[PDB]
Amino acid sequence: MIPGGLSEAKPATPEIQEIVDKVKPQLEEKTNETYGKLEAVQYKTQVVAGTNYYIKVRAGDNKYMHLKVFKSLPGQNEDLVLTGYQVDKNKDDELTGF
Amino acid sequence: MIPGGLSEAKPATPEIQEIVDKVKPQLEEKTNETYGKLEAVQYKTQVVAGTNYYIKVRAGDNKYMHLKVFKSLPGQNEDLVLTGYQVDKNKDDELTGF
Repeated sequence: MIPGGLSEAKPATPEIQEIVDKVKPQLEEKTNETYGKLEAVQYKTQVVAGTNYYIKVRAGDNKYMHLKVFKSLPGQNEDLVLTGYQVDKNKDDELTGF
Repeated sequence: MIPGGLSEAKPATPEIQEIVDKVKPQLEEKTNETYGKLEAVQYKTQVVAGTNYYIKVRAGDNKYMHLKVFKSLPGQNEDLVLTGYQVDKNKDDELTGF
């Protein structure tokens, strides 16, 4: 529906305490100051989306094609670009990040 | 709310037939192979995801720091890049478009 939404805010995780532990040297140079005790507090997560397109197409009873087109901006059909494409495999071929 | 996965399979939309019609010459040039008639059949859509992070973590002497870290691919410690940070402000500072 809506790409780019914040997840639940967790008050501290083992990964969040690891993020501060990696960011303390870079933050210390940019702040001109030493931070005291670094303890995990509360993080959220935003997921960005894009749109990849996978098509099944009938060549005759002997052949059947898959197609793969990347799109960026909606409202322009000419922005469709072929980035992947599968062969003569049947309609039984499931379109699965091929 | 919803897991990733391909969208609904439409058995030959007017967009599906237009995508294969435009990719019929490009498929035959890239494979060097001649295909008979390509008619629309069933396509599915594909959702890519990217993950930005918004963290709070109290590293002050008496203070609280809050920073967001953008990452590309998971399983890489060098992929975790600090792009945005907050200082000595408390848990009241919400990580918002940042």
